[PDB]
Amino acid sequence: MVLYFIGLGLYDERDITVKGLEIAKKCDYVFAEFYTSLMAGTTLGRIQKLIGKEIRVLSREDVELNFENIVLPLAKENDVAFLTPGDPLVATTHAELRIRAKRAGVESYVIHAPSIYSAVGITGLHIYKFGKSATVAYPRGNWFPTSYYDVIKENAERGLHTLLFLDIKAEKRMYMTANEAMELLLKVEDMKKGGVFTDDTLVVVLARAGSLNPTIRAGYVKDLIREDFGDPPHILIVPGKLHIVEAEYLVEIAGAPREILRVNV
Amino acid sequence: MVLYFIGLGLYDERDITVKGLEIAKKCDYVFAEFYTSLMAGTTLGRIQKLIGKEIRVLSREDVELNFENIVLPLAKENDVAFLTPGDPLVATTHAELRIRAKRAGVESYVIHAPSIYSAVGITGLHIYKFGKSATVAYPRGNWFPTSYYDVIKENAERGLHTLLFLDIKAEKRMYMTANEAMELLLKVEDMKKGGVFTDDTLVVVLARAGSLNPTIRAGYVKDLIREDFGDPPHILIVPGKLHIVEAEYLVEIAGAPREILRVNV
Ligand SMILES: Nc1ncnc2c1ncn2[C@@H]1O[C@H](CSCC[C@H](N)C(=O)O)[C@@H](O)[C@H]1O
Repeated sequence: MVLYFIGLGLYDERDITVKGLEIAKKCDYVFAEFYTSLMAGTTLGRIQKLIGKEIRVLSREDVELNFENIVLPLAKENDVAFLTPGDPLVATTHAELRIRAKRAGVESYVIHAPSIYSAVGITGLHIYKFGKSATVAYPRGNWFPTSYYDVIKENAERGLHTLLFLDIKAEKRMYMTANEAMELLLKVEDMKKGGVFTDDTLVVVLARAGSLNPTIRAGYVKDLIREDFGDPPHILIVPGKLHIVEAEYLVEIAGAPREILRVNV
Repeated sequence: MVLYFIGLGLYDERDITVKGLEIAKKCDYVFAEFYTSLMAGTTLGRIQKLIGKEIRVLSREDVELNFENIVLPLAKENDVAFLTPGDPLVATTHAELRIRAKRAGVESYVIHAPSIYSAVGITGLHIYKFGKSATVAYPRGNWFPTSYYDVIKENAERGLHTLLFLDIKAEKRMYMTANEAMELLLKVEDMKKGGVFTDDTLVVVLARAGSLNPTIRAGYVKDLIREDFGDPPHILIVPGKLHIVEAEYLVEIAGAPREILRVNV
């Protein structure tokens, strides 16, 4: 009669909360999805061993098209858990799944976990200054999406930071790197000439948030474009004008050049 | 010899991540602050019991003025943890504490935890659509804060949602309710008359996120301003233009007026 949406957190199997773990262990059935995002610091095997339950992985179609006949039926007469990377309901499509549960007469509860949305606080950038978020998508064939560029423009002109999720081919487990994202943005800039993203733009790269050893780097595109930030996942941020406290953190903790203290504040 | 900033999460002691718990259990000294937010589902005793360590609680003055005199000295020869509600670096000024650690020759690590900043996904509003955030502060003396009103205006004009953290006076055990936040906003509206926040404005209230049964309500100010949303903490959200699926969730899960389903594209 109960369905639990449980977040797995940022990077590895220990990023789930104690609450989520204890509840998952008590569930008769445990499902999971790894298409909205991946848990790069662990494996399905390690997650299963921690929970002590067999985990049935669901594809995007299994969920978007058949959630009500795969998961809900069991949730009707058993306690069922649905695991997702990060924080449940951050992925735009998950919220609606609670409506499906209601429609099927199944109770649902949400057990939160750390999300990259809040984890960016580790970059020293004030969370309240983050504006609208966007995803940098690989251009395919004759399709060259560029809306994320406009998101940066609108945020930055209002002095706000822009969190940029990078493209990922879930099932294929291949991530877009911050370097590729910077290359694409420079391409988009050369096409729109909005003076939004250039070699002189200050950016921040956050890699493997959740890990004890994440890579946090800040600097100008011209210097970071070919830098090695380590293994995925990568997150790219284009900050707006900086409060001196943010700039000093980027310098002391993210190795940013002293130049940002006079150019970006 | 290390300093760990470890988040405890949204509501109770089990909102800590497994990673955070396992690390905290092995620290030599554990400090904490409980003035940045309210964890309404636990007690210091219960947290101490879970971690198996004695927790020294610090006040805002202890941290802001003497972090380097109370915590850092021990971190030089021992494994020390500093615990905070929610995520340690979200809507706090704790990030700067890492600079103090650096200058004192102490390496620091951050362990994230569920944050209200991302937990708002449970309202059904798309997280990427949230713009700049703000805090509704209690007026004091002849000083009556109003910036949060301009934030709402700016975000709304772009069709973005606005997350409003509500004030807290931990030492006086005063926690601003969504009702009090709405009353203050109506006063600012009369003062500025920008048509930003009125009785017909749609708002969303989220109380005690993290608990298994948080209060999630959506409706017009005129109808919710006197509604009892239960015990604190409370967060107030002023949505921008809604997507049809956001409206559906607000109606189905947050009991919003069925008339909002009819969006004005
Ligand atoms: N569980 C919860 N439910 C509702 N609001 C919450 C909340 N936890 C925090 N808040 C809101 O945020 C304010 C604290 S701001 C500090 C937030 C914290 N670092 C975090 O990551 O959540 C509170 O005054 C309240 O308005």
